Amino acid sequence: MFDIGFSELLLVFIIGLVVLGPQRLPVAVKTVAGWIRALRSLATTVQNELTQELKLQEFQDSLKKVEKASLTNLTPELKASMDELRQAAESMKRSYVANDPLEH
Repeated sequence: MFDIGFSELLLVFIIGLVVLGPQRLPVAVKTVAGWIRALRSLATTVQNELTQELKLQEFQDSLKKVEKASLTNLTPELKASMDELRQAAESMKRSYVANDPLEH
């Protein structure tokens, strides 16, 4: 937090080889970038493609299903929406299913 400029980079970049041994130095970047790029590419490939051409619904249902099962009681917003939908649906159903088809 003073300046550094690169000192830190060098040191660390050095201690990493002197500690982790140069025997398997590229093994770290290789492994990480291995599953990192594979997954990243796979996600974007299945999220920036059919996810908009055909798979534009599945993802929506998945995120919605989890959001509901995760917000069912983990947020005031939902409670408000459900409360309004319940009272509105119930009230209307009471004045409709019990105040319409019964008269005339």
